[PDB]
Amino acid sequence: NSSPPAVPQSFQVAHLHAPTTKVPAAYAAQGYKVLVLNPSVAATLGFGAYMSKAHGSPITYSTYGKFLADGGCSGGAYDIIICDECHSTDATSILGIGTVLDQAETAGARLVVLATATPPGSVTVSHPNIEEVALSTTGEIPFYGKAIPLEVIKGGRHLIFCHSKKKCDELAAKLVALGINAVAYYRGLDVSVIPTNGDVVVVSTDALMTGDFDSVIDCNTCVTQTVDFSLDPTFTIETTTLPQDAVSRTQRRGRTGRGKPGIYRFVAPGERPSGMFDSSVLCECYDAGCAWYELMPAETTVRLRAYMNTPGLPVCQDHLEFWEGVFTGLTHIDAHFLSQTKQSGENFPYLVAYQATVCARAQAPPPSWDQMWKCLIRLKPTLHGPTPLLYRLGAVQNEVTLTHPITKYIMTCMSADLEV
Amino acid sequence: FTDNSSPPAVPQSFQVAHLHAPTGSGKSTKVPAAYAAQGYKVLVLNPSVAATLGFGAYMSKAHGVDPNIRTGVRTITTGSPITYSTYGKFLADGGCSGGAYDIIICDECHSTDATSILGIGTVLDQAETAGARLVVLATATPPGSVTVSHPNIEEVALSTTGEIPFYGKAIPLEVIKGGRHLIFCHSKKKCDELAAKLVALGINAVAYYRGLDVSVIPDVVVVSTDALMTTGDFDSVIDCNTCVTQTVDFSLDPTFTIETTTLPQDAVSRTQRRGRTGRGKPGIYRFVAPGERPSGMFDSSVLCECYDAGCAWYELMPAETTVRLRAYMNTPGLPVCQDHLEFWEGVFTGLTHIDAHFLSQTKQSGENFPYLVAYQATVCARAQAPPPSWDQMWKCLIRLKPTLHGPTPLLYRLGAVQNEVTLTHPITKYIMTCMSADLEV
Ligand SMILES: C#Cc1cccc(Cn2cc(CC(=O)O)c3ccccc32)c1
Ligand SMILES: [Ca+2]
Ligand SMILES: [Ca+2]
Repeated sequence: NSSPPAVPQSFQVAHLHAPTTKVPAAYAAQGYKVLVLNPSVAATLGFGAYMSKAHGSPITYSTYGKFLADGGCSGGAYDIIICDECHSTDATSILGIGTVLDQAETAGARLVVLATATPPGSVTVSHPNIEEVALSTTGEIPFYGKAIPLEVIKGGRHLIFCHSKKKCDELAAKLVALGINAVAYYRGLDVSVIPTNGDVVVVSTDALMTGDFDSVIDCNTCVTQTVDFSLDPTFTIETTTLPQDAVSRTQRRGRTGRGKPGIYRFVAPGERPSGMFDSSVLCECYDAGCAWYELMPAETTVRLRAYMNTPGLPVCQDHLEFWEGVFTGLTHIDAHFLSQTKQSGENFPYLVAYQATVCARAQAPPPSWDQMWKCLIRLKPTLHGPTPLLYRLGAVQNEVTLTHPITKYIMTCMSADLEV
Repeated sequence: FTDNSSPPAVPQSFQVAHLHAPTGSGKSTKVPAAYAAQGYKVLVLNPSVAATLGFGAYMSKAHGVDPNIRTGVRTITTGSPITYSTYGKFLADGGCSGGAYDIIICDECHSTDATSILGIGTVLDQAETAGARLVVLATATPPGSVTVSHPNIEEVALSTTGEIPFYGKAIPLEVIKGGRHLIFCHSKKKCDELAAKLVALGINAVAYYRGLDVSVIPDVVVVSTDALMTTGDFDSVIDCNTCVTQTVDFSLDPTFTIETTTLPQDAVSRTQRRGRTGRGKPGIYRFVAPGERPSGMFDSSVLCECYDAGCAWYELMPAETTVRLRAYMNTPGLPVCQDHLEFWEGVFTGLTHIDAHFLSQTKQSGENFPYLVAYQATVCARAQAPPPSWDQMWKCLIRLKPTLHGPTPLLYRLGAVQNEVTLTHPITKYIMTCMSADLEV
């Protein structure tokens, strides 16, 4: 829907399909208490005040993460809850939105607005300020099957997106050897980008989020987390390289043509339509419900079910029964290990710590000694033998045994809860 | 590349045009007729054999125009300026033969079966050289499309309250007897669980999947997969909203696996299942899930199939297939996939000296990857080793008795593997090297 919903007389959930702050102000004029939720409340530009800044109330600005950590809706705090950027498919956004949908009516809200500039099926649209030119096979620098001519990046400031750190390092090196002032950027860095202007080409992943560029060169692919039901013995959380989607393409292209005209150069003309996410995100939600939010798996199900019963939101395979059953069987986790995996910012702190629990309780070693398995560096009492492998969270370098009862439990959940 | 809601005028020099229009608006009939009327010769390409034959028959009856009809099974030549062909038959004919057509309409250009992708890629690569003035990429559902409401169809979410356990939800008995009803499941099997557990009921209901053809009453409830094509009166449709699709897994055990996966349905699927009601008589649509994948992506396994058919049916060197597929991928406004052209070209280029007779058989069998099947069977026979299983797939080896000594030299996984295997065959190692060479991160 193109325009802001009128407040209904009984509770309803509406959609606001915006174009690319004013809408909350309106409801607040009508005397309504408004909660706005975003992934983050830092300024969109990356520069500016926080959205939560006072004197700029009947309008509260928070995040899905804080909302979840606060425990959801309070029993009568708001009339209207705005779930902004409701296309976001990170775990926190999905669980937080699911929670709003499940709780808002009971907490006495009259309206939930699911707002986004990018609803399901959206595609990138032409930008008036940005000329788009396909890469050809001609040029000195090989780039994902096409080529970059040295001329279009010699002099000026340019941004090149690659899908991985390695390709970034690799590409930067070839440019440096041809005289280009090339800086590689990825997570684990900052500052190395020459701000003074002066010629540069930044070769980056999507870690970058401030200065401005004459052109953007896009590989048009991105790395994503996926779950594989691989039966070796159970499932695997891994990464796939996929074609980018419309938000990614729009976001990357958007680093140029701010003010002055810009150029966007691409490897592929197309994108994935926005609007699906992977079952591994569901797994993340249950993990986070158990590790962070003191949510029983069934309480997590209720919130996620509310999500999936709601039309116009990103879609995913219905694996709630499966994942709820998996985490239900993961009992007697070692509390110390969980603290440690939480503390270190592991992706699946509950799963990592639970695998650790099973290792230590059977005095067996981790699937590896990658720093994921850090909490177990009691390496010598442990070292003895095959790993009781529950599931694959990374590459395995130890000998394994597939016979632990938890392993059989998960396999049984797989055969029973996953559709044929 | 130009975007159109109506038939683009024939330009003076070559042009690729996109036609996004309701498919009742005679994309396949009114549009080529209007071009013919202007003096052009027009080729109309469709994925379906039945559709191609059906446009010919509609033009004859409704307009007394007898088009040329070209399909695998059946070829008719009247000399009409209108030709209807399947993409597959178009490819068998060598693609664009010089000077034959002024206008080529790639109808249902959203289609992602192999014949459409290789066929459209071939048109985009060859048309201008062959003297065509215009290529029209025609679909009702371009990339990114979502289902829109149907004026004649009321849509009602299924609740969990009901006598009928249906994909985590419930069908209340009251909404399906009497009247005429169609129910979509995703596999053969649960077309039964639903069917059987349905005359503890009252029925007239029966389950169609692949092997049946027509048992349908024209008071009923039909429970079927997608194989029932778009017949006979329904007051309602009820949709499990999931589908089975083919995918490739780079499983490194030793190489890759062709397998299937259950996914949320996409929009072309939803619209189409829903479409079998509200055909004049207003209909009700009941769904398990309010959501759908937007249309416009396909799996790398379809690329594999293109190269496979290129070698098996169309005598295309893998490098030739690549050129056609590259033209598809370089063209804006089409379904996208992972860029695995180098990898699959590489794979098939290494597969030499296939047993011609094994290939003949897998082709006549209608197996899915006749080339890959016949090739695995080729290396089995030459190593005197048995097939990966004794599935119907491997029946060209059905004079087994000498070729059983030990392990299967496994090149790739096309199904379940029941025999013991070895992983050291040079062709296996070759594929493994191509994986390192051409697949990312
Ligand atoms: C790409 C591709 C591909 C995939 C499967 C089967 C086929 C074979 N195939 C299909 C058709 C379509 C048809 O039967 O008309 C065809 C026509 C002539 C020769 C071969 C034909 C091609
Ligand atoms: Ca798999
Ligand atoms: Ca796998």
